[PDB]
Amino acid sequence: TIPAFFKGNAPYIFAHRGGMALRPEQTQLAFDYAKQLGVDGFETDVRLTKDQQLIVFHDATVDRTTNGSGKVSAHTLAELKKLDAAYHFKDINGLTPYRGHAHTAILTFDELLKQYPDMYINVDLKDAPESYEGSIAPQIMFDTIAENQAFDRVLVTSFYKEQIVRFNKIAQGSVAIGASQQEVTEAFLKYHLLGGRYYQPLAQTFQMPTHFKGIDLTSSRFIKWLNDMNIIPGYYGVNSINLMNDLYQKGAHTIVTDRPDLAQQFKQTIPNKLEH
Ligand SMILES: O=P([O-])(O)O
Ligand SMILES: O=P([O-])(O)O
Ligand SMILES: [Cl-]
Repeated sequence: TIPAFFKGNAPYIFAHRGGMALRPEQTQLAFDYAKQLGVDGFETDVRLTKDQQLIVFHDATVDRTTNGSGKVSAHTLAELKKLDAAYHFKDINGLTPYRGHAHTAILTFDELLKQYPDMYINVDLKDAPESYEGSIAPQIMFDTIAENQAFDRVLVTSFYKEQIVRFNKIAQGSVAIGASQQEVTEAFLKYHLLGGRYYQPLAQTFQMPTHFKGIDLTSSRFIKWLNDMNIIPGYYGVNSINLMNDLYQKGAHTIVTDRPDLAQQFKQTIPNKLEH
């Protein structure tokens, strides 16, 4: 029943929102470029539309990344598909080189799965649990994974524990899920009480920044401790090749980067036989 999300013996390199430092976030321009640069998959976010479709999108509103305004939840997919989601992407010249160009439209999560069937998906359920969108997004996420037979290549997580809990109740463990902040806290407590003999029953992925408020989270013993706890350590915001190799060597299993160019460099360094 447990999905074989992790295959081979190499950590997965994910492009942050498709590689948002180099191309307009969440667009085909970004996903195509990151895939060409050799990433193993895409980290991304989903928001629910007025007509209850999951789009690949970060903010609650379209203002920051498009020429439109207002909540995703107040727009139909049809209305959202008319927008230019590269409208505000600026290069270091200050130009907006992709505004008005092809392949700049908002993607649905369904067409992300169909269009990139070889990519692993690391997806964040963004709508809040107390919102209407949050109450139905986990089911629609599962329905989307199921109709595309993508159970073994999608990792579903959320900032909100209740969204993970809602999704996992529907998926019944058939899709890999992220470890919530509260779940890891409970794990540290059970560890201290029971001694080193404790370990989480089901392996879940705990994605961390490499640092928080001056605290370095990349210690070799911490990563080993989490692996000992049956917690899958992962990191985001990894934007140097030395840090990528360091986390690979220490036992991290997922790595989200804003610079998908590093993926190609990382993979030429590892043997081909470690990949599946
Ligand atoms: O997709 P993120 O930026 O919320 O991690
Ligand atoms: O605002 P986020 O990207 O930290 O969720
Ligand atoms: Cl609009």
